[PDB]
Amino acid sequence: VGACVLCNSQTSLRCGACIRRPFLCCKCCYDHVISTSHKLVLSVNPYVCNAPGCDVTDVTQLYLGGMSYYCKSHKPPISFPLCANGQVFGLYKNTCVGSDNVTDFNAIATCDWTNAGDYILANTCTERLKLFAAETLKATEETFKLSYGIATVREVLSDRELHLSWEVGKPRPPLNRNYVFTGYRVTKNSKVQIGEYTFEKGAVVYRGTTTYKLNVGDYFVLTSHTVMPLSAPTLVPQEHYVRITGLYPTLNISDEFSSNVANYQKVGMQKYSTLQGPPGTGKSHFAIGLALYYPSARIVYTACSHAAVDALCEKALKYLPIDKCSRIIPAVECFDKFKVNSTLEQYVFCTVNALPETTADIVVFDEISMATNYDLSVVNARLRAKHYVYIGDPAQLPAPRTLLTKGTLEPEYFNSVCRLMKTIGPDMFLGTCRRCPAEIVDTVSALVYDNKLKAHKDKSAQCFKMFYKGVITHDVSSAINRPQIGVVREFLTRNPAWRKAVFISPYNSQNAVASKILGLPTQTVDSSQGSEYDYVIFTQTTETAHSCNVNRFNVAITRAKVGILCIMSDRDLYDKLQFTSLEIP
Ligand SMILES: [Zn+2]
Ligand SMILES: [Zn+2]
Ligand SMILES: [Zn+2]
Repeated sequence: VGACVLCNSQTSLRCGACIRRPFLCCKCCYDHVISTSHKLVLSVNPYVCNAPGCDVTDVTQLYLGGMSYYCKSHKPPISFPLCANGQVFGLYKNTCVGSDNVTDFNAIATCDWTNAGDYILANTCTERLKLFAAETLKATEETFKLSYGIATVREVLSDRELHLSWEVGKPRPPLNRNYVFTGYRVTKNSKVQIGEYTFEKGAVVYRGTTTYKLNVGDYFVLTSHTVMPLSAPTLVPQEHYVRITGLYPTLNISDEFSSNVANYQKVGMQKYSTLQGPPGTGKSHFAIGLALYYPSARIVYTACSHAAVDALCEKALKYLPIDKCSRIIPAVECFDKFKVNSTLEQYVFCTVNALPETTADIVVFDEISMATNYDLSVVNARLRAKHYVYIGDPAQLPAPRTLLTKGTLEPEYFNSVCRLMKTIGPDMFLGTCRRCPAEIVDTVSALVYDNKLKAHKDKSAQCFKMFYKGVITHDVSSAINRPQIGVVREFLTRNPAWRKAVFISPYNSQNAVASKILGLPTQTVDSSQGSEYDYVIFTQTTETAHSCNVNRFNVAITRAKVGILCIMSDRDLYDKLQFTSLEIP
């Protein structure tokens, strides 16, 4: 028994075929079953033929006879079919409304999540259907990680490097840091965890959580976690106020935060507010400062990643009483300078999925482009606040959608919050970049921020761009462009100063070749989001939808404090770089 995800109508019927078993009222259960392949129907029992060794599970071919379900064949003299009168049989038959359309629910219940148009629906549908989609997608995502075969240690060539043997008759996952494994050791009658790991082509390169002397027989699987059903919406209902509510502003603020005094007051005058922070516009400065502006205010700082939550803690550690902070951790090595798991503490820094049920004066959700609607509904479920602030930049990278292959995902579709910022604008905007030379700012200002991003720094005169297609080899699930790494080898010799630079590319295999040949440190664009370096050497590697995505391109070039070389495959972005052009040697 539960609530029809379409009507809210009370009902005893869940679709069995749906991987998430939504409650469907007699009306909506029927409209669903007769318009799709989904025909299994669960109640206080499962609508299946109780007859001995009959296989009938379709509800359009079944009948209640006595108190037991039968198909045409086995039914007793006296029965009625489970499925007629535009309705499927179960409790609460007289309270049951229906819906004009069920089209969106069928699409969501049935889509394989490989087309972008799927995720577009999950983010424009009714809010109840945004929750059902969020679950159905996340459960599809965790199911797909099972389709992958087991990796097993066949030899230990060295430390940091291994020989893996793979389970037969199953696909092998990509070996980049978007695929985190879990290890296992072969015990008398079962198996025990031995840390989380990632792998990269060599033999394979493994970067484990802990260290060990892991030996042959030890194996690896992408550990999947049960997706709990969702209840809270992705956003609370918005309220706009005429005075600051529930918060007491400080009378003396420092000049370090004086620029955010207006925006912090806005936060006090609406239920939730959205802050776009472009690269190095000072989001965490904003987040921590809000505390000092509302000194008595209880604030729970959250993001999806440990990394994100830890950076909030690192800034907190500068400005806020340590004795007033606490980091929440469930039973990976994060920040460890705050008393651990003290929920009643004034400032609580915690990932989404480890949040405790609790209230708070303000909730700050950071790095909001990386959040799914699923995370969005967890935060609303776990934290009842007077005020919610969503901080991020819908021009930076979303969560990877492992299943997605047909179409690109536009920022207005990353989650409900980024939909808002792209369709009615963001409530607040950090509009001065402190990090990058002006050439890089001028470029992303135009590219993705409507000429509203302003450069604190001057031109560096150290931002260069080369058009060089080079040669694109492909391996198992990445790209390589050695001639582009070639160009950069040649550049470093004439420009030795740039031997301090980080190497950034949209591919881990490009990154691996580049480390061997240049011995620069490497980040993929995805792994660089959040970090800053003085000098950056970016090889686009390909002209793919991946390598040309304007959000990835935006994060790639905004890592530089001083100077950047961009070796470019794409004429389009090449032509949009406000950088000094260089000929090819
Ligand atoms: Zn219904
Ligand atoms: Zn279904
Ligand atoms: Zn039967």
